[PDB]
Amino acid sequence: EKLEAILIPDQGYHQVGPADLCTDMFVLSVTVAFATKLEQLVPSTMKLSAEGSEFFFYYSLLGNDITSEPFHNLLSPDFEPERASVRIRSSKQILKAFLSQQPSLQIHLCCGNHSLGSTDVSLSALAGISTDLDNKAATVEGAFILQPPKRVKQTLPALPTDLQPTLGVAVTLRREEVALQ
Repeated sequence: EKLEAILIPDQGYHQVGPADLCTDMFVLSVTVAFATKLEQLVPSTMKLSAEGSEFFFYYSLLGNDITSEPFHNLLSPDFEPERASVRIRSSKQILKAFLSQQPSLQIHLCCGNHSLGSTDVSLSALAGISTDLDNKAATVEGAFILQPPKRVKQTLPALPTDLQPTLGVAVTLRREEVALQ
């Protein structure tokens, strides 16, 4: 059988592994912290000034559709750092194995029903460093590049440096009783 995160609807947590053996509570969280150079993902300066331009981040976390607080200033992002968390009932070994087997988290920058770009954040990398969950939280954090869904990326003017659209993301796994700190 495949390891699956099974929503327990009444209680508001996901069971991973057999419920009689995997009984500890964990929190898995995603924080979108800041962004820069997002204007490269919009082909026209004119769309930046339309007020229908309202942008947000989307991702699926263990099957949960998550959207962030909409913001308007793409050139100078104004959104607040925002965390989404899910509760998991599991065991340390089974949850670490489950996470090591998950595909990367794909975080999208959206406008309306359009994805302007996405970036991959490895949950398996987080599992790989989740080696002291009895005592410490484990966190992968960095500046992740947002890639447009186009075949060809055009850059005008072409410079020696290449500042790309970037999203600061932190993904954290911890025992529920272990403070993020």
